[PDB]
Amino acid sequence: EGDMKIRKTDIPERYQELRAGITDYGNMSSEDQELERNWIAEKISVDKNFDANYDLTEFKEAIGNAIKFITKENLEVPFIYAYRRNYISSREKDGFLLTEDDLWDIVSLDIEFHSLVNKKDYVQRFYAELHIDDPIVTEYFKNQNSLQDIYDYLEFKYANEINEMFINHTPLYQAVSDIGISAEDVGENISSQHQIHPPVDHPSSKPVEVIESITKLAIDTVQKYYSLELSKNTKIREKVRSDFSKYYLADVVLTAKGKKEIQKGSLYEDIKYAINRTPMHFRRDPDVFLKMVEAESLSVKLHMSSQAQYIEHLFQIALETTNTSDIAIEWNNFRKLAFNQAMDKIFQDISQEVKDNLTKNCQKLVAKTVRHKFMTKLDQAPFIPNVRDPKIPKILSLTCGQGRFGADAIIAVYVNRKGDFIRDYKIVDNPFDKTNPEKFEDTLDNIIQSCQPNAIGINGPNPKTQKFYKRLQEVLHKKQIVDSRGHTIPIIYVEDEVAIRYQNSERAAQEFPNKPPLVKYCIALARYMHSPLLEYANLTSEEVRSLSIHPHQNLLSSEQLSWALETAFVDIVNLVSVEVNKATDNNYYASALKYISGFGKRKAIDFLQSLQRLNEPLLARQQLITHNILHKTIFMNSAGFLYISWDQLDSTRIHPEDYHLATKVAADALEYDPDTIAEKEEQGTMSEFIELLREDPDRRAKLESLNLESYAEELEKNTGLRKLNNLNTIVLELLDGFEELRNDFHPLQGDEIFQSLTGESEKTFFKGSIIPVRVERFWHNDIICTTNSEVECVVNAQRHAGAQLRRPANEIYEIGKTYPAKVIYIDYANITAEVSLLDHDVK
Repeated sequence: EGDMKIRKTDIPERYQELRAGITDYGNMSSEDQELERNWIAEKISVDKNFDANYDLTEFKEAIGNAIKFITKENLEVPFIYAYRRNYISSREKDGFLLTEDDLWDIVSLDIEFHSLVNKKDYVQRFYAELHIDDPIVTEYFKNQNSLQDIYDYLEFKYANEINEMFINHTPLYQAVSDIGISAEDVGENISSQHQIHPPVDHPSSKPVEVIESITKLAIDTVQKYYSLELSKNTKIREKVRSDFSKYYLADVVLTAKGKKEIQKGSLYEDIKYAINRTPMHFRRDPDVFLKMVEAESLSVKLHMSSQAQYIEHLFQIALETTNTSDIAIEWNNFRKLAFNQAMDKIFQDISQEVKDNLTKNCQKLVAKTVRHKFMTKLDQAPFIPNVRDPKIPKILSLTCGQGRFGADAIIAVYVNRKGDFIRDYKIVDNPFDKTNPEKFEDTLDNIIQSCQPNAIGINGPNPKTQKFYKRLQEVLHKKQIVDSRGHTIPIIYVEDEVAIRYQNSERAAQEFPNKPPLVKYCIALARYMHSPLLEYANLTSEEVRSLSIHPHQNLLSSEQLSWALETAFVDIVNLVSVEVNKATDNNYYASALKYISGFGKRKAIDFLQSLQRLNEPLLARQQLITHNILHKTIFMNSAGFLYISWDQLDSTRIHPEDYHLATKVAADALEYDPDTIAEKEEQGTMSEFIELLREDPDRRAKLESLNLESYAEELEKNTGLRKLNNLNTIVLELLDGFEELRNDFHPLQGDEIFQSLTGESEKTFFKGSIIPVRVERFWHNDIICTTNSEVECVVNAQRHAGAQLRRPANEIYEIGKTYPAKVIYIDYANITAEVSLLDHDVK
């Protein structure tokens, strides 16, 4: 029972899921909070690339503002970006703005900072429990990844003392002493680089002798445990750390099978022997590193700029017998060996640390690009035909299946404006039937007259789908089926990456128990044209993670991928909004609910359930509180993303807290006297101004004439609020509540069509590539052939070395043989390319 705690708690669901591993989230010290504002500010300034002169004060203040909004006020990114833009951007035009990417970044870093503080507090509380006064560690929590090292140090040095802390809650060493310098002192030596503790040599006895006072099975052990003790010193490890994380390089080493895979043909023809690099190179191309990691499942070695020399150099700074006696020499050899063993070990650890941390760093860049690639998918407004009369289209979606025009039949589905499946069709007439061709025409026609669709969508497995498409246009023209404008109804290819997932899905078997796969496939296509957002939003987790979004996406950890996707969803889902009433009555449509700011997978259910008990439709937004449905904050996060189609302002992107402001702009737009306005205002009848502005036939001209720059200034000058952006989106909404703000729908065009039906990667069949082509039909002089991927390629009558030796081209080449040739024009739209077979273009 953790779900009741989430359903009840008045906090955004996503925040509860993030802070789940964080003890005492609220109570944080002052200092820690102070450091966090500055630390996050750093993590962002980077990508902003500011001038060395640039004064960061206003920028860091904006970061502070963002952190207040997230961590104390529990507002989510969408709310901050929609209704608080002026508190996270620079006052002066074009200074800085925290983009939405940035705000999600800030969320992540905050959680991360709290975790760190938890670990720090945990260790420091752990140390107080050892009632031991260790000078190293006490200095540590005064003066200042490193946490793990001190902790490891306590578990080593005070082992017994801790072994006893737990029970409570639930002579060889002389030789070490004879070395003339303690492990701790070496640490303190390095922080000064001068060597304030010179080692003292043994007074008389040699190394070997102090041993005899009790063979090689006893000299090894001492050296091993002294090596061990030396490698745990925090000061030393600290030194090596960081000097390594900046002055390191990358060495890639091939393996047994790693030398066969390459062959200069794979995409590693430029990292197969990469040696000696820098953090910059991977700053520039962070994918490069991940590639390596895929290839390895070669390997990846991180070396230092000069390791052999650095270690050698360490002796010049510390452990250095200036004395010329034999004894010092002997003692010194022991020390050098012990030291090298220890230092190798340290390097083996820090290499691994810096590698781990570089890996995570590249993963971070890739999560980002993945989120945008996916976001551009989500950010497609419903396809609208002609554009001159925005109207949601009735859809007829067709598929040519495997494309056997005399065996697979043509499948058609009809979907209406509301998105409803009305019926399906099985056209059995062969479109390219010799006698008669018209049979397949009148039936396609009948179906179009019975349905009157406004758009046609198609797609299929192979290039036969093309032939189908050409045909459909010829039928649309021969039969003269136009719109309102008189233009032939548009046919568009429709991204089908989701339809593929729906036809073989449980969600499909339940929705349509007795329709066949290809029908489920076309119903999808239609549904995609109506709302690409909702298609993605209706896949299962498995299904959403299985889309091919970015080639390097499989390089992310599940957590990172889950994150990239979810934030993209929240962004577009709140941009478009949700009709309460429409979600509470349509489960497909209520699928977008779980991503609205404040809500999650669990809150969405509970919310819909509250609405169903009401047994009547929701009227004003305000009723969300009166009826005891949402609490203060969850109501604040979600108020302006939940609308009621049509208190008239509940159908705009204007947030409730700004209503009283909205009515104030209307009164001034119309130029009402201040006496009249104040009068209505005392009464509490300001809303009336909205009606008066709605009636006025000149309404647009009066809004557009308000100077928002002048206006926001006066507002702030009187109330201490920054609402410029707010007023701006208000006026836009008063002109027209909830306009479509997604980018246009993007129908597959040329290269994408090609890439769809052919399945040929753009990096696999490109302009100027050599592709083996199998002659097929000849021509007076042109040679028609095909490739191995079902693409019809025409070799020009003048590109096959026919007119170079005169005489027909038939006699030269063999029907069906294969010949290497270089492609030269590709007609992506018509799945064909003109290719040249000349020796000069094959060499």
